[PDB]
Amino acid sequence: MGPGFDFAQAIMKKNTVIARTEKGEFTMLGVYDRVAVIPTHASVGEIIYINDVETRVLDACALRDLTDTNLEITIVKLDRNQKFRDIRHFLPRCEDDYNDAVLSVHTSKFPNMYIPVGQVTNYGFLNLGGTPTHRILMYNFPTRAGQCGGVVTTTGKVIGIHVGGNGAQGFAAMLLHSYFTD
Ligand SMILES: COC(=O)[C@@H]1CC[C@H](C)N1C(C)=O
Repeated sequence: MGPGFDFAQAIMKKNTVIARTEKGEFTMLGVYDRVAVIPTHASVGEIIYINDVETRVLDACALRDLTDTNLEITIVKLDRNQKFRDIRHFLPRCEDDYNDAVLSVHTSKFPNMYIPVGQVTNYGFLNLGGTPTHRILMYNFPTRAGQCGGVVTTTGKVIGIHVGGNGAQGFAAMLLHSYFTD
């Protein structure tokens, strides 16, 4: 409907796949080469389905900060025959607050879904399903089951992936440029 949705759509059309694990179907953001991200609660194994195709996982790393606190981001390298468009230049370098964000989801349950979530707070610490978690972003939208792995963007930045909610607020794990230096 406007330039926020324009940037979100451009990321969804080229940089997402549908990932299926034993824990469900997730929006999965491709970042560069064969490297993608997914919420750590997806429990990625040796094999994952990518757009309903059996795919070997070459590497998977559940990120934690230097205090050994969960960040809820798993970086996956996929044995896929095709690279993602490199979007690392759209990742923030530092923890920050944002205005006017969009959460975008693409699964069998929610195809081509875009939600204007508004203001995003650097929330920091969250007890996420009983797990102490750092670098959480918060937005005042009642997100539901099905949206995990959804991409959070502003105009010109990819800032996080949706990892949970409490019925009134939604929560995303930050994406930082320093996670994807090669
Ligand atoms: C992921 O967005 C893109 O590919 C570029 C980045 C700059 C501009 C917003 N844009 C659009 C809407 O085509």
